[PDB]
Formats: sequence, C-alpha cells, structure tokens
Amino acid sequence: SVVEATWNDVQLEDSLGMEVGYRLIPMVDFQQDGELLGRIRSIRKKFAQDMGFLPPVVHIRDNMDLQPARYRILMKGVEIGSGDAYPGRWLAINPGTAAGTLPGEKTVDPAAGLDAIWIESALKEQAQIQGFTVVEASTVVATHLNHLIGQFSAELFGRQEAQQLLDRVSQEMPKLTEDLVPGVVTLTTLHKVLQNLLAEKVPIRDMRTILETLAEHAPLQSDPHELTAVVRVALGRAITQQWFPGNEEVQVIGLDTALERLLLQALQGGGGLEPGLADRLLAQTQEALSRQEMLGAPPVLLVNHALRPLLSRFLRRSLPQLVVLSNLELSDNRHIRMTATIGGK
Repeated sequence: SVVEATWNDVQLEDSLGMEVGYRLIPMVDFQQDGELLGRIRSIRKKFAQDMGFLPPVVHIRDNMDLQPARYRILMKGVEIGSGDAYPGRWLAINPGTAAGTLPGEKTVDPAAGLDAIWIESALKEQAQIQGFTVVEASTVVATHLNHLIGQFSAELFGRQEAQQLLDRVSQEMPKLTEDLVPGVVTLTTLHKVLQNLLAEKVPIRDMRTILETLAEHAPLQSDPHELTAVVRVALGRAITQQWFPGNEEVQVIGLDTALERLLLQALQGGGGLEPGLADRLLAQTQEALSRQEMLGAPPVLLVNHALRPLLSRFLRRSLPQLVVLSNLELSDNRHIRMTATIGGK
C-alpha cells in the first residue's frame, strides 16, 4: 500500500452491521440520497419510543463477494439474516388471502415468512387490486431489519446499552439511581434483569416500576433469575394489557392440575428435569398452540408462579412464539377461561 498503517487500521467488531451488494450501495449512500438510511432511523426511533432502549447503530459497508442485489445482516460479526433486494423493482406479498398470480421471481418474505413475488414498477396499482400488498425495495430490507432486532433485542442489549439507559433514567429520576447501582444492585445484575425482561418480549420503559421494585427486594435477594420474576409482577398490569388489551375475557392456554403436580414434583427435585417428560411436553404444548391459532386466541400459557421461570426457559427455545405467564402477573380485575388444555388427550 501507499501509506503506512496506524491503529486506526483496526476494525473493531460491530454490534449491528449490514453488508451490501454493489447494486444496493445507491440506496445506502451517505453521499447520494440514502433511501434506506431514512428508514433505518425511523426504525431505530420507533424502537426507543416503543421498546424502551436505543438499538446500536447499523454499520453498513460493501462486500463485493456478495451477489449484486443481496445483503447480510450481522450481529457482533456473525450473520443473523440474509436476503435479496432488487432496486427498481417492487415486492408484492400474499397475506394468504390475495387472488391471482403475477410474473416475477417467486420468493418468501423474510419478515412474516409469507410467500411473495418481486414485480416490476407498472404492476404496482394492478398488483394491489388483485389483493396483494406492495412495498418498495429498500422497505423490504428495513422490515427484515426491524424484525431481526425485536427477535435479537435481548442480545443487542449489552452492558454498554444498560449503563446508557441507567444514565438516561438518572437524568429524569436521579434519586432512584444515585444509591441503587453500584450500591444495592450491581450493573451486572440490573442488565441481566432488563435482558431477561426483553428476552420474553416484556418492555422496559417503566424503569420507575423496575428500579423501585429492585431497591425494595434487592437486599434480601440477589439472584437476577429471582429478582426478574419479582419485577414481572410489578409490571403485571403492563404485561397483561400487552397481550390482553381492554378489560375483556382472557383467552389462555392452561396445563393440567396434576401435570402441574407432575411438573411441581420436578422443581425441588434438583437443578434439572428428566428426559422422557420433555419430548412429550413439546408435542402437547404445540398441540395446545395449534388449537389457539384456529380460535383466534393469543399464544399465552398461564401457570403456577413457581412453574413459569423454567417452562419459559424450556418451551421458548423451541417455540419462541409462546408466552409463559403466571397467575401473579395477571390483574385481579379480569375473567379467565382456559381455551386449551395441556392434558393427557
């Protein structure tokens, strides 16, 4: 090379990044328009004012070993999603109800997982009236990105993001903060709690309710896996109204009164569960889920309080569509009806 090297030649890994084929560089060009960059901002905005923290920047760059109209979405250096995005064209998607067909590359939407087909421009107004849904090129990339963050929000919420939130809270209710961390709770413990809250789709905007609940229970309990379940009940009204809006009936999944005992036997049994029970659970749990998908009911499981923190820890790694709540996280002012049962069939 022409110029000598300096430590600025060291490329530290990026929390969130994107690699882009040379056909997309125009839509990701700082210098030119930047059609996509405007959408990544309004995603990262509508994520702070929604999920309660600021997603890390999306470091975008070109990698010419990629197909010209293909992108990789990266997390801490490793791929978490790829896709194609042809510029001048448009994407049309069937929400399962459209009528007809169109000429173009048949494909699958990276977001909802739906069947879709890229189309040309002038089919725009014609594709919609056939029942389709049409979004621009750059918008596909964005919707694929806004979907990869809400799925990986737990891992994007690093220790740096927790202090930056501890600092943001501490400029509006600083008294809660001045003597909580590192005083009563260590930042190691705060982050892991907020991280567990995120990993189960529970938002952390109510840092008042959280930093209050912590400083109350923190001295006589320092296990974040137990502090968490305490903070969940303080957010019981927010977790409730998140999946069961209004004050109408609560359509829940339920487990057997004795299977509970079967499961409750396994709790104090030690630090683990026994094999044969597992493969049965996943099957019947997905059985109950399937009935819900046809009743129009949410995929919410409702269990004994001491049965949540491991059913979630177990069932969610296989069916991350599922929600595992407790009877202490639901408000007292709601009627409950077990729309489906995990039983011996």
